[PDB]
Amino acid sequence: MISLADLQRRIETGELSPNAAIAQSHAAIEAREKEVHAFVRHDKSARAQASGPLRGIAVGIKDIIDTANMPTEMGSEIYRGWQPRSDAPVVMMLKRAGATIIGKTTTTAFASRDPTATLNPHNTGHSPGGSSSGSAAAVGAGMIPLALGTQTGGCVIRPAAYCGTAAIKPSFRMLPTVGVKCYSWALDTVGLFGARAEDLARGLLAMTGRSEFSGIVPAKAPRIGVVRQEFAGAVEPAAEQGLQAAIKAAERAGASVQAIDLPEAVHEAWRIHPIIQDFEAHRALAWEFSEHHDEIAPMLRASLDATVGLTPKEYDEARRIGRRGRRELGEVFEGVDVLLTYSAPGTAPAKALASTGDPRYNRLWTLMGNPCVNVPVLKVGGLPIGVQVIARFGNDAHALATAWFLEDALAK
Amino acid sequence: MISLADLQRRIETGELSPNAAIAQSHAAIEAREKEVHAFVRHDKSARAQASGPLRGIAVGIKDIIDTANMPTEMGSEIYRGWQPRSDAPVVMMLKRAGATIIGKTTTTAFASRDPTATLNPHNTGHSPGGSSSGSAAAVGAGMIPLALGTQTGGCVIRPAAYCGTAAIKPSFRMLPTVGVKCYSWALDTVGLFGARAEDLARGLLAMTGRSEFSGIVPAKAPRIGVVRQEFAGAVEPAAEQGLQAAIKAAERAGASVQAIDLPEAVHEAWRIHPIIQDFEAHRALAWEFSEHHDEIAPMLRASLDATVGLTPKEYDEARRIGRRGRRELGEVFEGVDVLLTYSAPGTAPAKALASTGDPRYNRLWTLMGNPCVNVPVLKVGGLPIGVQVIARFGNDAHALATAWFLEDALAK
Repeated sequence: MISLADLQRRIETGELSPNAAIAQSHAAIEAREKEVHAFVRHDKSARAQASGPLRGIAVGIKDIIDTANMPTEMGSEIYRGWQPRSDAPVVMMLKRAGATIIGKTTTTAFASRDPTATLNPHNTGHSPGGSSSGSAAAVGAGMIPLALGTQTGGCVIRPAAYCGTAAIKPSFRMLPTVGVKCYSWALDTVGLFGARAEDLARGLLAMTGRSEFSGIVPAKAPRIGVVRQEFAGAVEPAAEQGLQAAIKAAERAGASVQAIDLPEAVHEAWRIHPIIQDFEAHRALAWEFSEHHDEIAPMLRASLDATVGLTPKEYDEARRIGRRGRRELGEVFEGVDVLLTYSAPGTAPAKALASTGDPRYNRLWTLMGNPCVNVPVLKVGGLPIGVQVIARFGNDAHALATAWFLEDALAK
Repeated sequence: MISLADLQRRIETGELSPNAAIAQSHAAIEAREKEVHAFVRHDKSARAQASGPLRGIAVGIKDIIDTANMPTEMGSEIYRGWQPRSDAPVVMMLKRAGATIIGKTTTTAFASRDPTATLNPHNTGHSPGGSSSGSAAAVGAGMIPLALGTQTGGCVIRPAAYCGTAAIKPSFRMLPTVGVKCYSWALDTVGLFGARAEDLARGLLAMTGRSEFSGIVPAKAPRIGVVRQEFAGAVEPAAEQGLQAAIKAAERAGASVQAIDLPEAVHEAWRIHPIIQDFEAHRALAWEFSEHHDEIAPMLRASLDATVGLTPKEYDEARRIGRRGRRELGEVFEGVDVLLTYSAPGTAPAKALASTGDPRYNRLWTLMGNPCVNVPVLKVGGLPIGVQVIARFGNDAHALATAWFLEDALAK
């Protein structure tokens, strides 16, 4: 994979010019796009900017995120050829930093369950995960140093795990969702894909200008709390193998690791995530459901058809449950710095299964809002397995520092 | 003004036909548009729908809210002729209920300070307020029974007061802002304009299906806490005249009224509203400011230019203050059911002043998020003056019930 942090340093010293860096990316996309199919649109004329911390850094943009110079089709025929008037604020954050918007990456229809045609970079016979399919696949195939995606369930962490890339779903609302096709406004969170945790840090620093992302360095002897989310059921063997391998590497690296239980309030929050998500989806996709029902991809069409009856009452009750979960979760972080858990149920499903993977081990955290980071651990049968590093809400910097620590620990 | 509830009852009994009701609005619009200029565009072909509680109900939509069959120009030349692919979720809530989208009402450029051409229905030489200028004016001129607008500072309560219409800014995030041009995602809240509190209630019931808005009746012996927002500066005589009239009427009607000073934490929240609003506006309008700077209307362009230096650090601190403010405001509602205060500084400013009015008495509540309702009280020199009823967050129903009680109290 291409490291944004590495390119930044070489461009800064003058060893690499922004133009050359961008040509590197176009060439990398050209080299594997025909086999991975990670881009809805590759702008071959995209050029490097002359200044800014991200000059020479090519970025892929999930196609539910508005761009003014390229179409934003939401991964649906309903939006075929749709051209937004403006670039989404997060896209402008990248452009203002000197970055190059090299193309739009594939997204499942309206960021839901319907598979895209994108293939896993590690084995084209498997899913790259979803819904940020293209962003994860592009970074995983070494095409680009950075890519934006979104997460409502686990659309960021899961595909990152499946494609073996580092990724972060920042604290809820740190990054604006303006210009980001909404599925659930209570959940939707913009995320980033990169080679390693340090690349994510540099990306967030340039996009936000927040000092918390400046000077980040690997954490030391972190206090890790292991949670296996039993409420979501048992994970597949490969996922547990990756977790055990991560715990051992962390310990031998000097970290204190303890298995912790999550408050009942948190278990309940995981349970009602679907209520909040699906109820809001019906309001957020009202026009599509009412005027273009049959044109909505099959799986999403079915999920919507099966949730039309959700009431404002059970919705409010679910939101109340979610708020109680957030409160008590914070308590868990009084004795531990970060939580360590699964990033996905196991290795990426075969494409033949027509599934982007079960988001059950990701959804709770999107509702709680905590910053989550995927750390590639190993591969089973050639398929990547990762672990998810979670810090307290607003502690994104620490999540990245511990992830970096974990990466070094795994490399021994 | 036209009453939504009135129309509903007459249509439900068969006493009035939906087509007749719509023909009446078309007539009312044609009768005064050359005088008021409240519509960017009027769809004369708009007809009543066959079913739903809002069939026969003509609705005006502030032009920053997306419509699929009519342009959405944001009150800016930058979006001249812009045509959204879909109807915003709040527009669908109305359409699914059987309402008729009769047209797009004028909005200041990107819902900020730059005056539109719209004039006050009560006095053509005066401003109708802003930024929901057209919705307040159209409803105030008896053109339509309902209109949607938005509030970031006091873009709903203020123009409603200036134009003498009832209006409500529901609790924050109750109505989705998907498809609503963002100014500040921490503040932007959709609102409704109608003739009376009851009209607002029936409107929210149809849009949301929330039982809380069904069967609402005037409150009995409401416990009112009066706040003059000293931290907001010196109010104009007319405004105070209106508040005292409201207090006297409520007392005679059986309400218990007591004066109360808001906590320092709340005063602080009021002070930092501009920080949150303006820092976020730079992100939300990044594309416009970076690519079409000189095309941004004068006053908004000026405010953005003066605030480019706002930092993430002071923004975070402002949000901390906001949270402290919300926490301590909640305690205030332990002894009172609602708070009563000014809806604006005084009577609507003359158009010659090139000002849609100062939102200093509105902005705090938009940040706190509580439901706010404007109650027309009296007129000084022919210009309307209203008072603002505010309830605990999530208790929009009680705010409308108390507003209703207050309307009946004033009617003696």
